[PDB]
Amino acid sequence: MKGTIVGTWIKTLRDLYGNDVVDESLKSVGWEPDRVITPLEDIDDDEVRRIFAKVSEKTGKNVNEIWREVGRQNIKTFSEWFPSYFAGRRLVNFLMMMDEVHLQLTKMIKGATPPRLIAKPVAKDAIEMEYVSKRKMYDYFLGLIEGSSKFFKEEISVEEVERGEKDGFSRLKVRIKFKNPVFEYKKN
Ligand code: HEM
Repeated sequence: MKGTIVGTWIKTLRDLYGNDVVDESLKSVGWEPDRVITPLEDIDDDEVRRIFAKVSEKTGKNVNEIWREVGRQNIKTFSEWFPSYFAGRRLVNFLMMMDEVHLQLTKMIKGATPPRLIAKPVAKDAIEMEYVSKRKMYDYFLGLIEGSSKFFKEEISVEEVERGEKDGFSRLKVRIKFKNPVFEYKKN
């Protein structure tokens, strides 16, 4: 996982659960007191998994619940640490940009396997977004969408279309419907 993104999770975990939980959890995987992660650094996925496992053990919360709350709260962290991706954008623009953003931010990681997040308009007031990744981080994905709606103050409904796993890739396709129309028909 891209290191500075793991950085946002650590910060979001402190917001949710406190510095003691997080400090103890980072201690258990040997992290310096207290490390600053560089933009080129990759952090091993299994190290992330062990950090979150320690948070689960100390808080008593299931790891999937933690990932969901982290996704919900990490949009705010992103707005602080990566503010250029926000900057007056509308929610639908933000969501439809995510696939390209994740390709850009992992371009110079070796064996980079960013999630794919392709969104396509399906109605004047709706997009379909399909998560595709070997990591199967459904709760984080769904939590980011919910946090995105709160942050942009645009009400959405999220309905699952389908999910699957083939050849190690997990897929989750959701239909995001906006209360207000966000698209118009134009001649192709
Ligand atoms: C400014 C906002 C965001 C930035 C800068 C950002 C960037 C990133 C980066 C660089 C990664 C690591 C990928 C890797 O190392 O392979 C990541 C993880 C992830 N991102 Fe985002 N992201 C943002 C918002 C979102 C949103 C809105 C969604 C979904 C709707 C999303 C879905 C995910 C998921 C599910 C992962 C976990 C990795 C996986 O499942 O394979 N992210 N993010």
